[PDB]
Amino acid sequence: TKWDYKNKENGPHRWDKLHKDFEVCKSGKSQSPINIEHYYHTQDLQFKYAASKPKAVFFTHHTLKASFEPTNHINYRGHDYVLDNVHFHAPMEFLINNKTRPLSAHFVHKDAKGRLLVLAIGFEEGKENPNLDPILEGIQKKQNFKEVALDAFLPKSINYYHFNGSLTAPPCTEGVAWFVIEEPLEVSAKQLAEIKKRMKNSPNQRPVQPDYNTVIIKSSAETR
Amino acid sequence: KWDYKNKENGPHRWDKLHKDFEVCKSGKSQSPINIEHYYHTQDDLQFKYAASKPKAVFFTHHTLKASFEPTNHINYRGHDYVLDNVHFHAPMEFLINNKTRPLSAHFVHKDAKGRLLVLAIGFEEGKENPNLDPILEGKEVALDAFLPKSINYYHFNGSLTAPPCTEGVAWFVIEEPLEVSAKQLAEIKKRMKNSPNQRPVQPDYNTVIIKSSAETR
Ligand SMILES: [Cl-]
Ligand SMILES: [Cl-]
Ligand SMILES: [Zn+2]
Ligand SMILES: [Zn+2]
Repeated sequence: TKWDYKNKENGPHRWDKLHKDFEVCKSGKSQSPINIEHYYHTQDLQFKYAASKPKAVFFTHHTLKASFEPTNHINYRGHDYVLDNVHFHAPMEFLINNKTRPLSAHFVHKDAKGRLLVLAIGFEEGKENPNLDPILEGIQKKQNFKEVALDAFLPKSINYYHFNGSLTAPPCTEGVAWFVIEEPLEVSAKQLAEIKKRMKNSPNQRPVQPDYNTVIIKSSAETR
Repeated sequence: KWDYKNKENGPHRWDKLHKDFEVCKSGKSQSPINIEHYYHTQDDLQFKYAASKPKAVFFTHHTLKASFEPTNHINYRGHDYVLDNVHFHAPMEFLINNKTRPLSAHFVHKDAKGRLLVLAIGFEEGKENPNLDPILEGKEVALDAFLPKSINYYHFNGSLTAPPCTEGVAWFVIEEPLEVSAKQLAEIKKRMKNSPNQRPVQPDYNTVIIKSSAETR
């Protein structure tokens, strides 16, 4: 009974069935991901990202993950959150106005209390991405892992939909603070393809979930 | 049987009372909460309210409740939630920027998908309020008159404030208080048996709250 995104006995349709920890995958009223169609415009969020060497780059639970030493942070409303990892989904899991991207990255953060702030940004096919370099190369070796350009990773000025949701994979824990960033980065078709290859050419995209009038704001901030 | 006392059958122990109530503890979007940080917007709510005779006016589970035939609605984002009842709380369960009110009413709605939309308004002891009377003596209720013409509200995602504490509830909490007379305040509260039915503020996992304005009529 190991969960996956395959439409068989162990898919998303049935995560709630595989363990009793996963019940909130079906019973939960703030589940991710969803379609960002309806939101509110408006006017808080501070980025402390230094280029860092991963403490490890690996395949786990259908995703490609880079973990970090807790030297990086996000500050949202005085509360502080440290970057734990960056992992990937193909295709992108959240949908902005029913538009799909081929890939997205998730910058998971935690506070000392374990509350999560997750940061989602999407990828489209095109220009080669410098910043992917140490991850594609870091995954081939357990290495003195080369640094990732975190401060340079996502746009300086950014527009996002902030809302509360859940983890997008079991155990689908809610209370998660989602910041989904409208502007996609580009990725080489080769770059994209080996990422897909390295996630075992098998998509790790949870289906959009029942939305119970989720209150979404669209806003702006600066990430440098 | 659940209560609001600081003893053994209370809010800090509601989940323990049944398995269905376990979300009361484990939930990550429980209500009430204190409305302190919020976004501002300049962008959707249509009231189809009518003076309506109550199908029943009764006390259930610590509250004063008036139920209705499914003839009143609220339109939100192209869906229509129908009104089932209004009930009261003393004191007011939700807080706005830390301010407290002696009483509140909740207007409970359901859509086609069963999704909840609940409206809360605060009261302040002042002038005799006409709209309470049809309830208090129990008369049609002037739903059309009950709420201010123009409202500033807070909107967010929470839950029922009483067992089973279900989530996915679309709260609209109106800043502008209505008035109530002390003769109304005593009588209504004593119909509530001088047991304050106000659930304590729950943990707040960074609830995304918007401030907006609307016309109720
Ligand atoms: Cl995503
Ligand atoms: Cl209230
Ligand atoms: Zn993810
Ligand atoms: Zn209530």
